[PDB]
Amino acid sequence: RKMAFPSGKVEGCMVQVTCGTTTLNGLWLDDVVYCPRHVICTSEDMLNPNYEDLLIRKSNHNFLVQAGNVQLRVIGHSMQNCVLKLKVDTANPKTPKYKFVRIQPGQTFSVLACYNGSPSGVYQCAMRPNFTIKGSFLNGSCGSVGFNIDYDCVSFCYMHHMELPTGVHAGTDLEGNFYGPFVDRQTAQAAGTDTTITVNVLAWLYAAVINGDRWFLNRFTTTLNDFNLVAMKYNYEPLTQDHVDILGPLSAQTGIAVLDMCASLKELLQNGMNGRTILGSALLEDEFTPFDVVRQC
Amino acid sequence: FRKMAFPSGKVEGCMVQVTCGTTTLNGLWLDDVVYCPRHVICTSEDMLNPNYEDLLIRKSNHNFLVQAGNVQLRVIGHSMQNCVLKLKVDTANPKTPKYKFVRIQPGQTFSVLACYNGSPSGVYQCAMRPNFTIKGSFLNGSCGSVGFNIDYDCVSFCYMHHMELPTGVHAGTDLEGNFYGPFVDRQTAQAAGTDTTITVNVLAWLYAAVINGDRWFLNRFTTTLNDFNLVAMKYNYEPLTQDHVDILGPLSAQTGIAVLDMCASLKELLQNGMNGRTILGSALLEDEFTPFDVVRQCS
Ligand SMILES: *[C@@H](O)[C@H](C[C@@H]1CCNC1=O)NC(=O)[C@H](CC(C)C)NC(=O)OCc1cccc(F)c1
Repeated sequence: RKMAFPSGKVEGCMVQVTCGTTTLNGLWLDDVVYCPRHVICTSEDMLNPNYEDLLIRKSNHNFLVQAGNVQLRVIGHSMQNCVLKLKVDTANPKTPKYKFVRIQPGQTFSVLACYNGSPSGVYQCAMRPNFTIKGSFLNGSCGSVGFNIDYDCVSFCYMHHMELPTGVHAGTDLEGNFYGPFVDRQTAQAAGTDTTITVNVLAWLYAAVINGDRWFLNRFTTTLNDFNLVAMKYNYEPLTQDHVDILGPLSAQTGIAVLDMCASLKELLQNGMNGRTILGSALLEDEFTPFDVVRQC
Repeated sequence: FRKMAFPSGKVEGCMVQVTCGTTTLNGLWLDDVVYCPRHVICTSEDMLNPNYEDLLIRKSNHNFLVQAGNVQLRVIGHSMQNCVLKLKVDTANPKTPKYKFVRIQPGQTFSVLACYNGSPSGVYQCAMRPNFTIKGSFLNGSCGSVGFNIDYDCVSFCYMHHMELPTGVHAGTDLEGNFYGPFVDRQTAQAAGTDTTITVNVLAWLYAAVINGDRWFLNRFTTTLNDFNLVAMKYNYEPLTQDHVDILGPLSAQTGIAVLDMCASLKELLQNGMNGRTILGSALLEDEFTPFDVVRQCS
């Protein structure tokens, strides 16, 4: 049921980028290759890298870019925040229509995990409210990107840079700005306390109804403020009226008003699932947006 | 751990649409052959119980509309192999990957590229249940979508989608047209046997927890494969095969925990329960990660 966008259009952009003894992935659009800047670091550098300093000392030819069997000639380089932009001589014919976007926490995106420029897997993630993502990224995955696809247009929203000690991951948009308070230095970093994406739990509960599962529903009802009071108590995000509007289609399709579902969710939070499960999970799932659930139903 | 699909681009480049009359479903275009479910040739008056051989004799090459996008692919031949249609076309797919057709076993996982009218919608990871059904996400027009695994540069095609059952699960064939399980391609009521838990995958998951340092559940004892299997069946778990034991090898080697020792640890979990304890942050035993999947995400 957890569904990623088809990754073919992105696969045709993935290349390998090497500098010294560091190898990671880059994204090749038109005649520019994007990758994490920490590729220019050495072991010593990575603790407190002075990137502008390290970069000026670098030559176009210190960057080996490989697209499969082929090598691409770097003819220029520049830095945009934490992303290194490498101009090359040849354009990627497989470049798709695209745009660069910075997603809000709570929004989901597909990740194409790559190693040495070769696609390995694809999966769905959500930008957590503390701006980490719960990914499956190992050594060599840096430069893997996250994206959405609308019609024929790929929106790139994420580029992977690091793993925190807790096992979650962090990265930047394609402008090179981190999501969250993180920095691209080799230090143990901790995120803010994470919260649960309420509107997504709600979309998912509706999804469970649509699929014939409704043991958690109740006749009770709640106000929006009183629901948010309980939500905040259990480290759930508050629900905005835009969030309620967005749940509309799902309300309609099932005949369960948003606040009815909020009431059901409130009982779940205060009681628990008591052995029962929902769509197979024993925990409330918060990485399905309303749009995700709709598109798949 | 999360459900992780193979990148779909190599399969995207093979998806086309096949139409008979107003009936449109998806096909798989490899070299100069298009593969699709034979029930594309059915009307509605015909789906209750079709006579496929008699429905086909009446068909000609020029009744088949195959399209890659809006571009027509002319059909120059047609045959029926079990429940799949093979349409020979006048153009060899330039995007044809290295590929093979494999028939998988219950328990094995694969990625599905859910397509509508030949356009990819989404990709996700499915497990073939022991009752030969998959817990998919398919709507109308999704038939002919395929399931695959990728090994090196080679796509192994293992599943083509044909139908949904009363209980909401899905059934289909291999790429040679042979159904998985007892089902037939007819618009009739069909129930799958009782589902059981995929033991080999539960074991892979325990290995996965040990690899990550979560090992409270290992005990000092072992068991025979037969004794484990007889106790497993009493808890609605699948018995283990010799192949299951063999595909657990690498994880056994990685951890130094013999397969039958891990079976004894599971046996004790089944008999005594968790006792309020969690494994990989969960009180449920997960059964949709194969030993190959555990490696993909750990190593
Ligand atoms: C890509 O280059 C790589 C992928 C990471 C590492 C393994 N899983 C992943 O997601 N990134 C890094 O290695 C990154 C480089 C720096 C210069 C940003 N550092 C990192 O992932 O480790 C962070 C860390 C954890 C604990 C303690 C510590 F000091 C640092």
